[PDB]
Amino acid sequence: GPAFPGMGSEELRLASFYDWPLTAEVPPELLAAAGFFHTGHQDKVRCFFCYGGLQSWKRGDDPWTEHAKWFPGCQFLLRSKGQEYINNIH
Ligand SMILES: [Zn+2]
Repeated sequence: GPAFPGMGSEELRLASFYDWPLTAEVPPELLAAAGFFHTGHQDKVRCFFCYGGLQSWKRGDDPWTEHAKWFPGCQFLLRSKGQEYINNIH
């Protein structure tokens, strides 16, 4: 199951970005959709399912792409985006 089942709701994940410092650069909507919630006040996020943590976001980074790049074994990623998507990023 998920590492953090309490953050399984996309809407709850989205709410966590109320204090996101990079709104124009990396949209909260895309982050939440990609399984990520905001951890702290800076630019750190974690996936609710695999608990993979990402920081140092650059402008235009794509949350799904980053999810697949760094945590290709995540089952939420697989279920959401499929194996072909993951393979093509790798
Ligand atoms: Zn994940």
